[PDB]
Amino acid sequence: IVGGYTCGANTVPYQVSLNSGYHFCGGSLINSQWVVSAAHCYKSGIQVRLGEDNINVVEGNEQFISASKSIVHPSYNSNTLNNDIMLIKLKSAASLNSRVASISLPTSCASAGTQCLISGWGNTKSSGTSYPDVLKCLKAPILSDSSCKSAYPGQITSNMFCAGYLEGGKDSCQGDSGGPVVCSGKLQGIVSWGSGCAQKNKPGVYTKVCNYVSWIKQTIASN
Ligand SMILES: C[C@H](NCc1cc(C(=N)N)ccc1O)C(=O)O
Ligand SMILES: [Ca+2]
Ligand SMILES: [Cu+2]
Repeated sequence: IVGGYTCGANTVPYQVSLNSGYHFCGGSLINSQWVVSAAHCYKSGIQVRLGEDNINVVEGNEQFISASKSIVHPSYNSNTLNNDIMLIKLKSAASLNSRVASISLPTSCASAGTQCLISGWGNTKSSGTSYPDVLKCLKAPILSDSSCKSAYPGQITSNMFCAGYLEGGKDSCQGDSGGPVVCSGKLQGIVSWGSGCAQKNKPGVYTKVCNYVSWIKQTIASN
């Protein structure tokens, strides 16, 4: 997260860190046994870490659970990043409490102008590399479809939406990938891609979760 603020320990209870000997992606807990992340975060040997704040120090409240299976959307395209969504089933159910809780899936899509909360342990610098120890937060609005497409001509599909600031200085970044974009208590997006980080006229692009609610429910029900 570039230009954000320190969230505060466990203030984003549904935020998870995907770990393989180091933090490489974010994710969102949607129920005691399932996590939603981005398809480009796929890889073997994933350990899901819940209840985290400082990812380099065991402070308490953390729960480390191995992923039993990762399900990348069958139509995910690694070139266009269309359908950039993946479901992760936990080996064992997480213990839900005030520090570890699930986030609700949307019933309807969000409209432009809606204010959302984006969070993660990704890079905090637009020009350079600087990973934080604690969780960072950023409040950003969903942009209009016309502004999104004018910013990324011919690269925005119906399964994506832009959120952020056209002036630059505030945006999600590498490492935040797969993380949550929550608006009015609902998971509306997944950190997917963008051109650089926090560059002017280049807002972040996110997977539009409301288009996948039925797929998520049907997939979870059969696994
Ligand atoms: C570095 C590049 N990822 C870039 C990237 C950019 C943004 C953004 N600017 N909002 C968000 C998530 C990302 O994963 C990559 O995966 O190669
Ligand atoms: Ca920790
Ligand atoms: Cu990326």
